Amino acid sequence: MKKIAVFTGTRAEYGLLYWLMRDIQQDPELELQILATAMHYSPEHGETWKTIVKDGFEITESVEMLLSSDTSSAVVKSMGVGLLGFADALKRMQPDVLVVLGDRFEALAVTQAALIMHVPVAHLHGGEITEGAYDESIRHAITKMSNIHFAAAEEYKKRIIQLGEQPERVFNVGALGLDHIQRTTFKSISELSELYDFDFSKPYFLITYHPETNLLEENVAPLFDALKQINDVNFIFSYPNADNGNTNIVKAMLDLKAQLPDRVLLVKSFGIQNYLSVLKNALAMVGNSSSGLSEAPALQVPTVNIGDRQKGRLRCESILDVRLDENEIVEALQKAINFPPLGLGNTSQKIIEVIKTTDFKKKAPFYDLL
Amino acid sequence: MKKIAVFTGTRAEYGLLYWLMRDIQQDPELELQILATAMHYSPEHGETWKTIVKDGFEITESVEMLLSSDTSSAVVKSMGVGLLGFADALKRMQPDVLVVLGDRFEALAVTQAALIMHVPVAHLHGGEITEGAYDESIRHAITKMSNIHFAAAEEYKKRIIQLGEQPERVFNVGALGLDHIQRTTFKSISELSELYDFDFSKPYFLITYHPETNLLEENVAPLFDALKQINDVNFIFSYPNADNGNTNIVKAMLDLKAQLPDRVLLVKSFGIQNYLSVLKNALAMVGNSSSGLSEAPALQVPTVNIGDRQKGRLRCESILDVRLDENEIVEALQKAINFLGNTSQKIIEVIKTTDFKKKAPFYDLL
Amino acid sequence: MKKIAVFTGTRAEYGLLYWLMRDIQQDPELELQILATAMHYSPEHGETWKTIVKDGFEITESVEMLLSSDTSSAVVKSMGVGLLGFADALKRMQPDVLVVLGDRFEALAVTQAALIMHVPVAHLHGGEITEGAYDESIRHAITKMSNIHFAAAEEYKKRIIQLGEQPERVFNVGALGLDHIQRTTFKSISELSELYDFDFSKPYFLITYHPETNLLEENVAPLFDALKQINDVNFIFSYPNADNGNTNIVKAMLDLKAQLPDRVLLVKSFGIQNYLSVLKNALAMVGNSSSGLSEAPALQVPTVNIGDRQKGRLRCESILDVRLDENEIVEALQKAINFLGNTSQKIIEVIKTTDFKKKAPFYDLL
Amino acid sequence: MKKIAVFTGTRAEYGLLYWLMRDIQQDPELELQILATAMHYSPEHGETWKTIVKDGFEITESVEMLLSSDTSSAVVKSMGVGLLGFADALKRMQPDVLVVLGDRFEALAVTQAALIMHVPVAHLHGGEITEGAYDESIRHAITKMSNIHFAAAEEYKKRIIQLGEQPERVFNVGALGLDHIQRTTFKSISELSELYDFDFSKPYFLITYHPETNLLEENVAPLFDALKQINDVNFIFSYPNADNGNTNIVKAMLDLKAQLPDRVLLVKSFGIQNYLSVLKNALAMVGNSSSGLSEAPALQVPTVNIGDRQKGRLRCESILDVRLDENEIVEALQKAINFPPLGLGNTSQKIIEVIKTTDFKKKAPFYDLL
Ligand SMILES: O=c1ccn([C@@H]2O[C@H](COP(=O)(O)OP(=O)(O)O)[C@@H](O)[C@H]2O)c(=O)[nH]1
Repeated sequence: MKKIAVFTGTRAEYGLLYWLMRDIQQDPELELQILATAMHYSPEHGETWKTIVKDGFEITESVEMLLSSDTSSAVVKSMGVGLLGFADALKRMQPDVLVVLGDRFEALAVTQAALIMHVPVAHLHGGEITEGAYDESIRHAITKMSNIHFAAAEEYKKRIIQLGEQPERVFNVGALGLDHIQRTTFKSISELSELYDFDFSKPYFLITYHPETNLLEENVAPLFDALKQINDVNFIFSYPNADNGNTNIVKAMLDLKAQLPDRVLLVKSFGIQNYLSVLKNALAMVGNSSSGLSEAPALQVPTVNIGDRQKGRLRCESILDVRLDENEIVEALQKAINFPPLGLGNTSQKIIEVIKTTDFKKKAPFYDLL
Repeated sequence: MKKIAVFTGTRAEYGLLYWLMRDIQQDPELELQILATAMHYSPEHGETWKTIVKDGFEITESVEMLLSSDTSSAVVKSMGVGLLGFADALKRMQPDVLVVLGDRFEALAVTQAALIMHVPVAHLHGGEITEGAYDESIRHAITKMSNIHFAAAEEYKKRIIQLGEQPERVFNVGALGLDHIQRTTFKSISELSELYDFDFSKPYFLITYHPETNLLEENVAPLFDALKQINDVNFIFSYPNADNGNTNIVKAMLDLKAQLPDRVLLVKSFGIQNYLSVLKNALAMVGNSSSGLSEAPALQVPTVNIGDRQKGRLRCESILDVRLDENEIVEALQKAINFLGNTSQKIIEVIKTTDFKKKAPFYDLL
Repeated sequence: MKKIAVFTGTRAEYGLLYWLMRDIQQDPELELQILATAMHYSPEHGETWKTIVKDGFEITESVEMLLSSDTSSAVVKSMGVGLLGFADALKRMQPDVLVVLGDRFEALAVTQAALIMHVPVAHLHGGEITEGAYDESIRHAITKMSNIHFAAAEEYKKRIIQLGEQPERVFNVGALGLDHIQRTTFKSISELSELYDFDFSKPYFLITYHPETNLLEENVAPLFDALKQINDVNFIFSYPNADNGNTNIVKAMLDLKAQLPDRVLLVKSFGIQNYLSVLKNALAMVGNSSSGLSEAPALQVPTVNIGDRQKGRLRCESILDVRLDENEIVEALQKAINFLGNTSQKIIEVIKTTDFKKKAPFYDLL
Repeated sequence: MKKIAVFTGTRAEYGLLYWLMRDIQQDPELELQILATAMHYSPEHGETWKTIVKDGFEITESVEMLLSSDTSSAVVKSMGVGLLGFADALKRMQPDVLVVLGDRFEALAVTQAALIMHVPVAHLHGGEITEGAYDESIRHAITKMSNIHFAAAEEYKKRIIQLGEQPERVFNVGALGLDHIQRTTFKSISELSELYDFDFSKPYFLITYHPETNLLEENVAPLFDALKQINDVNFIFSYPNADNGNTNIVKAMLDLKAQLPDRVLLVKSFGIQNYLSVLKNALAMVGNSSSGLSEAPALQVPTVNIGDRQKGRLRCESILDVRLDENEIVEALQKAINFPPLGLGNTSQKIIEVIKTTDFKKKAPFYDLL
């Protein structure tokens, strides 16, 4: 009975890890532990740890750590509190394996805590290329302190190889989140249209434009005016998150809903099942969400990628890359109406297979390229 | 006038950094800051911040962080305390750059603290390999969180470039500590003998064994049982570092000193000037310290390197690699009985000539 | 020149401390230090350190400490972070005396920090009773860890003395905040309606309800239901403090605002110049704030005190004490609708003329 | 099934709490929890938590917290780490009652943490008066944040009452440690004499001189010189603690035994059973230990109390108080060869009875003496 502890710090990342947690919980050979921390205990986001409990899981250890502040100094302090909690948490849990996904600073903290305390780390989504002040550097740092690696694609795996990891410790298992695509029973057009009292049979664009944190120059107009110049198609939207530019986007939306209440639908939180059901019958996922570069291509729905929020990500034919001016965009919406590396969506079982069949208690020797 | 903050957590790496700090202090165009932490403030390690103060330096910020408990969890908690201190300390120094040397856990904490607070990192001694310690993965992680890199060898520069760093941000400047070999005055036999009240005239070994942190269970007895079998040779010890597993080594040391008080000298921290003076006159550098892979060959003194804490670093014919095994260690000890220096200015130059306030993009290999 | 560090964690007690801080700043024989922390650096409480800076004060040391999680365990952790910051902040200010006012948990953290580090403490507003909050036991613990005490009334001085404090170390100097009533210029209703874009020309309750921390389960619905039942009256709010249980109050405030948007004004932080101006022209001070037991009766403004958070403090004639009950809050609201300045000088004189570096022995009642 | 969590931070304090811990563990109505922290995880003192486990107890929660430093700043930091660990520790234990003894700063930290988290505190040894930089202030602060109080004597109980505690929340139950006296089966002189290869039939003084911390470096001769002046009498010693100035004492001892290799006995650690067995047949407990003001009087063995280390405690007929003057000492030893408030030693059972029969979930209203 191997103890596999899954680390989770945010609602979205937990949504990525959901099916792996479910599979471990279902498997009688593997005991699932959970270490929930960071934004799961922020009132800002509604204490999303309760969601973990409502989906049927038991939080083994909880570490509140986030300071109530927007300074970087307070992020360092939050990381210190995180380390102090993770010391006793891992001390009590004694996991056989710790699962860490992504590149957030709390994941770096728990990764180094596991390194010092000899808890082998399985890192998910290593070797990728993103944007930000430091998210990528942190991602590679987490890679170097992890014992086994589950990359979402072959080039990510090979960049992990270049990072010094031995090839027998890196596995291309696809993107874990896409398991939802494989395991969702989708809602029909009828069901979506009666649950939201809005007709989905008429063609619709689905959009999630999240605030570009560094792009302070967030003129919101260049796209939605471009949605007024394209007719015949409805606009269904869900709401952005909590960054710097949240309101200036949200009202850009709501006035293009006040202007045409008979072409626009506003959904606060979709839920992964209804979200994928809405995206499934779309002519385009447009915006800068990561769903545009994974879930939309896996559903054979084209995506028109606006801005550089998703720069560095694997591109595919369904991706149509554009900026935030009006011209170049509409050719891309039409270019959606006129017509994969990340895998199919069985990532959880591949990960479990590797964990059951591979010894990785020790960090393998550094791998030098000839 | 740019603010060059230098991080130091042990007497060791402080001695490695001495000439960079002194040359930055000397340069009127650069303002030296100092962030001293960790072993510099533990009395079980000598309270070596006093040495920093005695050498004319001003400690800008001090951060006490080491928990006394000798466990890995207490190391992690020590790192958390460190982070909590570095948040304010860095918040206040507002350095133009942070210089970090090495691969220890406090260096990891301060490096991620600087990265999150957008303070560029100049990392020294990256691209090296020490498989037996978790300092290995820590070292590569610090490399990935650093903006500019100063390697001590071409092999290490190559490994740093392989880690995805842009080659225009990696420089081969040699070992900063070896500058001492040219710039620091050494002490004679009688000076050491008088200030340490120990007869350095009789042949001795210089011994420094730190816990090999990737060892599941670490029984250091084969080393000490080894040294007893050598006759007519004295034993001079430096204390192990603050990594978890060091109190066992300390106990074995006080045991050996308790048995042979006329032949064993226990020094918590030497002086690095005094340490290089003692090392030069030693029959051998014995243990698993990095000084056996750099300072000892540069002073033409053999190395009895024990275990895997140094596995991966460059070798030379004066390096006797043995396992923590009594027979191998004694054989290597008897075998040990019977048989261009401008790094600081290169680094300072590169720091004044190069813009590295942003992490360059990941460098894929063609 | 003697160093007087003043501790401040909320905009409230900063306002109460203003004239002491300013008069220390004006005395050339006293150097003013400031240790600001807690709610001053949380965006959910207005980031009220900017008010400290705008009033011409220099923040000698800032320590962010508040965790965003709204639990009692997160409050404990916040006290831990506070301690870890106060260690270095006090290590560096090296103050001759630390002035702490009140009974909040951050005041407990800093008071024990100064006690351990041998910084004598001048405690303000000890000897008072607020049974409904854990600030009660906190306050008396701060009293027993303080070297000199400045009470607000004779009964409070008496209770401080019963706590074992030497009578020669306890002074009834009055309430420092009430110095504002004598020394601060108030704002007119025209200006108050200008800067907040809200017509103060119309009758309004000023409401401030903090979490009663000794309540097992706290539902603030009766207060808001009672406020809804009042017609032709506006509702102006300040936000609850950082004590655990405040985000439910915030939720109820945003709910009442989304229900009655034209009659509800939500202000995270006023200016205390602005807050005393708003309280002066308010119909009633509604809630459980301590201003209802001091500033509001001083300004001849009736107060509807709810619950036991203020239970024990001296009661004026204009004090309507109701339970967290819809009926009595309605009754007190309608009934409300239907009808000196030298403390800073005294405290400064005592601090300048009295030795209190060492805690006097326990005073047994003879 | 009440959950009673006993807090412990030092080996000696655990030795005081031992019999209450034993009684709670044996009592089927009460679940015993243990929160071990502070000096139990200091290598300086040998990791005394192992002692707790070896005596048969289970450590429910452990919090490493002590910084490796002699500064007061590092004590404040250690207190912060303590708070951060106690938050999650109490979060997990959810004790019905937390028992806190003494006046150490870690006990103040856990007491205020319990206060914030609504864990009722039973405080032991409140209302006493000692000499220290701040230990008494901390003791009274712990009293003010505790819900029920178990004083060692009537005057302590009454000072707790003066501190504002309601009389129905303060109970004089005697000194907990003296329960050892009631429950020890003593070693005979024979057994002691072969166990230590030293003859106990010859009259012997028992001495524990601890370095008076405020008496930074002590002139120890005024005492030892007074012990060479007494002949026909042996001198048995145990070793002092680990403070600032002990070593010149340990060599003052080792040198007044190296002079008389056949009249002095030096024991590093006695153990409570052998210690009380030695003290029972002693001529006097002389020195400045706390055993001189509790265990020695309870065994009807006179005490020669030197210095001000025990200033403030209850004195009794058995106590003969003496400065560190050599003459003034010698008359006191003679008068020791010439010829209680803290109770008999059933404190644990009285405490347990009170806990079983009293509700103290809430802090009682402040008690004003009219
Ligand atoms: O008690 C000591 C122990 C070591 N060092 C220094 O440590 C350096 C290298 O040895 P160390 O083992 O500390 O470094 P590491 O092996 O961890 O890299 C040398 O320059 C010494 O000057 C010292 O000065 N005093």
